[PDB]
Amino acid sequence: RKNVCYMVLAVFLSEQDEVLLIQEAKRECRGSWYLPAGRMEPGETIVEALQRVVKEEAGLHCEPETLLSVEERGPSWVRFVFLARPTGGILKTSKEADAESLQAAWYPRTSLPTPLRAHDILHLVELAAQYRQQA
Ligand SMILES: [Mg+2]
Ligand SMILES: [Mg+2]
Ligand SMILES: [Mg+2]
Ligand code: NA
Ligand code: NA
Ligand code: NA
Ligand code: NA
Repeated sequence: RKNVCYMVLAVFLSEQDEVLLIQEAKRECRGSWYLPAGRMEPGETIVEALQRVVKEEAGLHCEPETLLSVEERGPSWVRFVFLARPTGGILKTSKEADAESLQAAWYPRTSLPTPLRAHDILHLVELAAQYRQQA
């Protein structure tokens, strides 16, 4: 009966203006960088999906701070973009590379790694930055 695909994405922006990025393992974009992101699974809530994607791709525990945006990528494709804060876990290094990601790392918002999986994350980091400024 499902007719829509919910996706989740996490923006972490530290006090030092660094963003948490993950390095993709998927063949089509292997070695490229992106935000922690993934499709919701049957049985979980959107916040549970956020936490799972962050754990799997970056190794960290987290909590959502706010919903920064909801995007209608298509009539049946919706992406929820959260500002998130780390609450524990261990940052995933390349020692732990697997199918979910090759590693995760923090980069200055203004000095991002390359190549990026997609550039749609630029705007998202700016959203976080503005939110943090407004708050
Ligand atoms: Mg992030
Ligand atoms: Mg860390
Ligand atoms: Mg305001
Ligand atoms: Na939860
Ligand atoms: Na925790
Ligand atoms: Na792009
Ligand atoms: Na993409």
